[PDB]
Amino acid sequence: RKQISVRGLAGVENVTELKKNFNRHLHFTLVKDRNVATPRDYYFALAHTVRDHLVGRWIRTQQHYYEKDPKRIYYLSLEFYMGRTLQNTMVNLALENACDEATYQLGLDMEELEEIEEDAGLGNGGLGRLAACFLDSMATLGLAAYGYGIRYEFGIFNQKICGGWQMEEADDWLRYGNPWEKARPEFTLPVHFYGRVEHTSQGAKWVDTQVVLAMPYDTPVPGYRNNVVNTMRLWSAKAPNGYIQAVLDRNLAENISRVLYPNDNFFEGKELRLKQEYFVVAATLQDIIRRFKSSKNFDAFPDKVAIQLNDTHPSLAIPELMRVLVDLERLDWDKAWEVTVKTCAYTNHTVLPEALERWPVHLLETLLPRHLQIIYEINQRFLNRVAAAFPGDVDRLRRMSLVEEGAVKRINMAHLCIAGSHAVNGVARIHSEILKKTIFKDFYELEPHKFQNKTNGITPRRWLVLCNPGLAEIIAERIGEEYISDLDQLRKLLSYVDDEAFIRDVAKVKQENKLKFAAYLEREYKVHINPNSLFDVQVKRIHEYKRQLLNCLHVITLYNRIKKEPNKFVVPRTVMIGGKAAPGYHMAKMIIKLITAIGDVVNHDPVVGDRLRVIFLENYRVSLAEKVIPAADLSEQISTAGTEASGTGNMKFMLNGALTIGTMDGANVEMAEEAGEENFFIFGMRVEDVDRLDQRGYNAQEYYDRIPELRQIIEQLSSGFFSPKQPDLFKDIVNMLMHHDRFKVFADYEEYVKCQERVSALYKNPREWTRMVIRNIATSGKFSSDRTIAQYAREIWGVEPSRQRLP
Amino acid sequence: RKQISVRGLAGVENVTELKKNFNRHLHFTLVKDRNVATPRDYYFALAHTVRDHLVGRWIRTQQHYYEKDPKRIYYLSLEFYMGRTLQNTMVNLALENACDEATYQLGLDMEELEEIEEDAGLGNGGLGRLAACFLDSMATLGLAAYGYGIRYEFGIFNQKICGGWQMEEADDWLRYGNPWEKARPEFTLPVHFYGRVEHTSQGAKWVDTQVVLAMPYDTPVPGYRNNVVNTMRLWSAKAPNGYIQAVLDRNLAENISRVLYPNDNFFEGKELRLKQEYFVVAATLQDIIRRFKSSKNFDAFPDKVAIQLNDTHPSLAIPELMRVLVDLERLDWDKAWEVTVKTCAYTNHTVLPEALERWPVHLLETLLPRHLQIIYEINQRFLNRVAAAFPGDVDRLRRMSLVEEGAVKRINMAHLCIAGSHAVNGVARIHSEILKKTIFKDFYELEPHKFQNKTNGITPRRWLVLCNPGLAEIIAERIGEEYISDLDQLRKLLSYVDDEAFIRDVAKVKQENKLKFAAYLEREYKVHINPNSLFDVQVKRIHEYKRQLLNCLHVITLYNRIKKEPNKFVVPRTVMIGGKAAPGYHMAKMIIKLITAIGDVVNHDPVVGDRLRVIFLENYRVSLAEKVIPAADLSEQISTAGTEASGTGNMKFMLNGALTIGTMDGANVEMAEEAGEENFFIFGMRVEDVDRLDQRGYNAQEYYDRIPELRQIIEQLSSGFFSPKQPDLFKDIVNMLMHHDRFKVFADYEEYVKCQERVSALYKNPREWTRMVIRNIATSGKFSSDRTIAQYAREIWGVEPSRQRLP
Ligand SMILES: O=C(Cn1cc(-c2ccccc2)nn1)N[C@@H]1O[C@H](CO)[C@@H](O)[C@H](O)[C@H]1O
Ligand SMILES: O=C(Cn1cc(-c2ccccc2)nn1)N[C@@H]1O[C@H](CO)[C@@H](O)[C@H](O)[C@H]1O
Repeated sequence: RKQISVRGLAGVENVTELKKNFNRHLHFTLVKDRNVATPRDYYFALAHTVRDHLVGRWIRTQQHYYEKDPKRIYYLSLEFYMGRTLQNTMVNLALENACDEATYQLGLDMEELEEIEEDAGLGNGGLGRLAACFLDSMATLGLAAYGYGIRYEFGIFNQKICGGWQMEEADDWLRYGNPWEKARPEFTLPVHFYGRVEHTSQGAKWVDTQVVLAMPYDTPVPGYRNNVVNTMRLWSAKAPNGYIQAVLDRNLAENISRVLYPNDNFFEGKELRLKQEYFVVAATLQDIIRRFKSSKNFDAFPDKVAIQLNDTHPSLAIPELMRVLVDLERLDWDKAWEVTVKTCAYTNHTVLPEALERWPVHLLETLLPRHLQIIYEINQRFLNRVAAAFPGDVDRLRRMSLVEEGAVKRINMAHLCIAGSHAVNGVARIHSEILKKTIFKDFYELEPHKFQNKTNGITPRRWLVLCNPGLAEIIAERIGEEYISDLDQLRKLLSYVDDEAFIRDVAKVKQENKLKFAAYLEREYKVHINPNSLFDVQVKRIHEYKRQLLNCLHVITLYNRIKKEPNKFVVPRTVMIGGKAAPGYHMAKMIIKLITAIGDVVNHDPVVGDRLRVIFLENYRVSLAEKVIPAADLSEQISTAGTEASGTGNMKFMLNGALTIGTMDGANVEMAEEAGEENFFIFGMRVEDVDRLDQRGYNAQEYYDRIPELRQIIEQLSSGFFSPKQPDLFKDIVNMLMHHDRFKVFADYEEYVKCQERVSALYKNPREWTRMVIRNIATSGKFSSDRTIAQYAREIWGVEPSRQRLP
Repeated sequence: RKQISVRGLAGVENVTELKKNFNRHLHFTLVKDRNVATPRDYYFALAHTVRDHLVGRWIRTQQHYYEKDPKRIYYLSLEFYMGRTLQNTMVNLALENACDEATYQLGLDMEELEEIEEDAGLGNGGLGRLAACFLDSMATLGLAAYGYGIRYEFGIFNQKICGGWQMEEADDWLRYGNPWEKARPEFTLPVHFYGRVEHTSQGAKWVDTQVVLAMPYDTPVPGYRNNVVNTMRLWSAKAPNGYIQAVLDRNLAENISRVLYPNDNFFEGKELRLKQEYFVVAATLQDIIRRFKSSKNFDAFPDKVAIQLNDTHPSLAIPELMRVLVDLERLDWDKAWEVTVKTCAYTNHTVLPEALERWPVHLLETLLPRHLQIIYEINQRFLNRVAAAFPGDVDRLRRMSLVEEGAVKRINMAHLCIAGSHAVNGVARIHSEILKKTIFKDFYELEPHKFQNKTNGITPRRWLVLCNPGLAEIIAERIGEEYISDLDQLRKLLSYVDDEAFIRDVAKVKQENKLKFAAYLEREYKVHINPNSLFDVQVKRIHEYKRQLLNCLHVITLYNRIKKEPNKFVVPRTVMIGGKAAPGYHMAKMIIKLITAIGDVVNHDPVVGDRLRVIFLENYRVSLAEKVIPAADLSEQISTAGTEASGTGNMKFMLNGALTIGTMDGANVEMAEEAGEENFFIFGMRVEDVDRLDQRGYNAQEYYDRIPELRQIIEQLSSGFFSPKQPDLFKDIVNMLMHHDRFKVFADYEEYVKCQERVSALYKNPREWTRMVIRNIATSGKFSSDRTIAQYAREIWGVEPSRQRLP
């Protein structure tokens, strides 16, 4: 526990100080003594104590940026999936062992206290989590970086499983307060909505607007042991400065920051979402302009400011910057545009067309009339450039236009982003290539230099040192601690593929993690899992494209094969699937019910017993990912080739000693390249094969007709085998698979099942399983978000990263 | 400044500690250094520093009550008009001079910092302020007392005067946080609404309810230098534990604690108000029951619990207690009722019938069906007692019933309170007598021993030591400091009526206070007032019964007399009127406009100049009362005899060296009794004269016809003299005065004007003015809230007060 060297030193005076300040906070902050104090009181006492250690560095870091005046990086995102903060802060400040000892001496278990903290679940999945990893890496690389978002009162809903169905409950994460954030009501700024434009003698004027105030809350972002503490600034909506009804109606403006939209696909043009997006953009850009003016005329703006757009969600930053520069700063259009493009860069996070933001022009006209005017002018000038570059190419003009012309006229926000950014990047090599080749081919041909790749990454602090200290320790024992912020050093572990001690230790750590996770499920849910089974894990948001359904088909295959040949040995498995479904995505909710329904049959068949178990992991979130990923043996990354832009869960599993079964999709391709394909369980159609199927038409019936085992499963689903009380329950799933499957589940069924057999074959050989694991861990280095951020810095932002310590 | 001995000692180590902790909070709490720190940052740094000094005593006091197990006093109120907390805390902890020196050494003006704090304006006027004074006195008298109310997000509206009219703005008092309160989310309790009653085998069951959570926030209440720190617990509404709409709809439940109802007359049966009232009652009584059970079977409940009902607002405590005891604790009705009556006592705060709470039975049935059932049963049994005591007296039964029988059937909450309380008190001798004589005569005849008087009081901490340290000091110089919590010792000052030094000092202090207030108005409003004028002040909520209009008639009289005889010397006056009008009270809003309109003419007449000024004091509130009252020469207390139940502003003025012009109404009668009528400017109808006018009918025309000077004023108002741009502006005021005046303004006009002449006559003689002032200050002792609370304790609660210090 405390013997772990990567967790730092428990200095005698440090431990003494920590205990004293713990007791001080219990007394003065929590207003309790030890007679009435609860575990929650103790968590908060520790949280305040740890937070105090950030303050000096936080003040000094921000003063340093004022003095040194580096180029500032502004990372704009509607989501920051931060998770818990206590352990991360202790890790980054080298205080973990000291706090562990301090709390131990006070008679407390720090790990029990850690479990009290709510996730800051201010994101849906990978995109939100990427922002969080990025904040961490930017601080570790000494960048003058600022995360800007919205402080949702309610993050992603807490998922309850009831009768085998998902139920949503409000994520009241601020119930007991947030000890990390600092409210800054003094720095509140006005955001404007609705109104109209007056074009006068001075120029355009946005008048008769309704005001919503944006109150910032600043959260410290510690770099890894470099004394850097950057800031995440999140804006909270506040009403501006019968009688009773009027006071109650303040809620309407304040609803802007009430809740995170829980849909992570199928764009719905909700006005409240558009208000949220402008809210972040308007308040953030005021901060940016203010800081620019208080630094040392707008010619130098792009030299001192970078705005990174996390998806198209903050794309309004482009017309907002133009609005400020033209209408308020009185710059000519051309200069303002030069500045805007050099300031802004855009990161694209998916190719699925239903995820794209296309706002009706009527909505923009009503809510943001000046922005619509500016967008139209941007479009006219941009299309003039297209017309000059490709004379007579009229369809190209139609395809490239920011304006989409259908029954409802809409603004394509991706097109706006490309036009208004000096850099556009995809999030894995395959994804960035498809952007240039198909999705934004017209844009690539116009401005090829704009288009970049920045393969995603994950922070090895949260995703190794925090969640898997046992693995972090056995690595450090061989190669020292430098890898923690220089993950490419993991390649040194290839020297240990034949090392008996290391092979033993890798396997020991995995078993320890599996025991711990089993203990978690027993403690929290009274669910018993076989610790001597292969932990087969698919955790990620529930999506047709991610193909949890393909996993389901395999699980039933395993079950049916057992029933056909009960005497035949099979490698025992615990198949775990978890993830949230978007509230209004019928198929996703049906998929969750199918997983639980499969479990209802499999988990109670006496012929099967502990040889096969199927469990749905409830409420998958960052804190749960930190528990389950280090316990995983097999990582399910089985999206239809061409659909997962990158993935990041894939990287977490690789770093944590799981082997991967996956398609050649997103960053899976680069992961297999790094490790060697011989060390990955790659199966299924490549993008080229998917396209060939699309060319001739996907007929699911053909696979049904040719595969007896698939036929059996579909008939079980149709006849009510997995829902005897409601035989037609899964008719919609069957219908979709048979007739309306965009993601070709049946087409990868045979290769998936065969590939899974090879997984089982290798697991039967513990030594060779572990050796292949070593080959994976050792080559996961590329997938550090430090590498990713270093690339953003050098290739887009024009800043040089530095691991150099502050005093 | 620091020379003032009543403000305590600036101990060298204390000053050193304070500076250190000030700097510590600036760094760790506010996360600022001195380079960017604002005056607000400095206020909060001081606030946290001072608050830290309360913590030990707060914990020890509450532990002491657990150990000693005294009878607990629960003061239930929908209003706690607390004002600011910083200075009060310093005064009660003897830290004022020490903090003053500490901040001075840091280069700060503590008084400038004090002005940063928002009033906790969680009350409308006298009733809310009485609760606040009561909390202070109960802590000073060492009572195990708990204030229980609602934590309104918005207190009484901030008043703006625009174009001479009142405008309401939301009182966002929590904008920058509240450094005094401690949120206690761990002690959150469920409150139930709506639903229905199931009468089963166990008994009645309240089922199918909607839940609203009540989250307590505890605020320290320091006694005067006795190491006692009691608690004010205020409940905050929290929602219980499409998708987006559902999350937004959490606002509806949370609206219960959103805003204080700003009407202090004309009862409006708003459901939201009824929810607020039950909210406080239900959550509070759960706390009471819990503490009772954790102390040492319900036979001892009234020995360990007192519930004081501040008006009928928390009257639901009566049926709620019965509900808990009968439905949940399974006591028989009779025993539960014995317990309830012995536990509960009711304080009545007015005789004006439109102020009485009469809830429609339909509303109670829908919102609180079990409570309505219980009320009906209470009524049946109570009326059985009436019928047994007064056989055949059928009208008495009708008059006494809790049920009122009109077109809409209603529950009379005052009747419920009397029936369910062992004590009922009025708030001044005249008021308590009229309760027994007329208003509740039937109830007095049934249970004469129930009926009591508890003449109101004010705390001499807030209302002398804090607001008028200069006066507190010259008093202490002669009689020591004991008077501060033993105000009857002010009688010793009668020995100084001929003392040249004291006469000089009293007058000097008043002049200093007048200069300070003049400096306040100049600084904050650029309004210049003549410092060598008599400060004639009427501050209180705007009401017809309080007769700001009578003041207006006199002001115009003064103006008209000047214009008739410009050469004739008159004592220069600054007539100040301030107070808020209820948003939907047309006449009150018209009255404010009349005051400003009179000012518009008077203040700009070159013939008048500085001889007469009329100003409307904007946003009258506790903090402003602390500024203006010590500067006042003349206190206007001119309610129609029989209408003001007590008044408390009257007492504040008396304590602070103003002479009183007033009717024989409320506590004015006792104030004049204490000082001698020769030392008060008493005028107008007595209650008996008002009744005689009522008997024959009030004809305002008769006064108009007989008084040329009144006639002139009414014609000025009617013809548009005070509104030339809108001649008919004051037609409604004229119409009411002439034809619909419930409060007989004209009937007291002549005596008021003549009495005012005598005020001016005395002011011309500085020595005799000051000698009469001494006679007032010296006899204000009875009107300490310590005296009032000592009476509540001994005569109602059955507890003995104690000025004894804690370790
Ligand atoms: O989440 C997204 C894109 N997205 C789409 C939406 C969305 C939100 C509302 C409606 C419709 C779509 N929110 N986020 N992309 C994911 O980004 C990760 C980080 O780059 C990648 O690793 C994943 O492959 C990708 O699916
Ligand atoms: O404020 C009240 C009574 N009251 C009535 C209401 C009310 C609230 C809503 C609608 C109608 C009436 N709120 N409070 N009474 C005042 O109590 C003071 C303290 O006892 C006395 O000094 C005043 O004389 C009395 O007017």
